[PDB]
Amino acid sequence: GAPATVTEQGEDITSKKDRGVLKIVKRVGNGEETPMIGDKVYVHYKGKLSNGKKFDSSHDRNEPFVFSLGKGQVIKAWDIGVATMKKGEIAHLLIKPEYAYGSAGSLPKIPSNATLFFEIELLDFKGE
Ligand SMILES: COc1cc2cc(OC)c1OC[C@H](O)[C@@H](O)CCOC(=O)[C@@H]1CCCCN1C(=O)[C@H]2C1CCCCC1
Repeated sequence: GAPATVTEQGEDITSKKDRGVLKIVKRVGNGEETPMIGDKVYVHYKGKLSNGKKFDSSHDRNEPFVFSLGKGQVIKAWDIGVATMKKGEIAHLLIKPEYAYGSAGSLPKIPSNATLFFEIELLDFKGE
């Protein structure tokens, strides 16, 4: 499946190279620009727990997920992984707990020490 493909062929995009955030680009975007910290970012996403017990998509809310990059409003792995994307790009991220909800989890939504998977599409980003 998609998460196993990410384990085996995905790029380690963490600074510490501890494989905590792995990425495959699944649809290439356009332009050279990727978002800077502080930029307003609009995405669609699907996500799941590696235990298969919970799934979440922006399309449920019928509308883009909007957030300010690097402003600690999402998990570390998103600040790291969305910053690497181009406008129009679809990527797959597989994320160890240290870059998500940690040992404590976000009980009981996110269990303790959960690995997470997302499919993210970067729709647009604007200057603060
Ligand atoms: C722990 O709580 C949540 C987790 C997620 C979705 C939630 O609501 C839509 C949610 O509760 C509201 C909270 O406001 C979130 O924003 C926290 C930040 O969320 C993120 O940082 C990450 C990345 C941005 C998209 C949402 N995502 C999540 O962790 C989802 C998870 C994904 C795994 C499967 C369960 C939902």
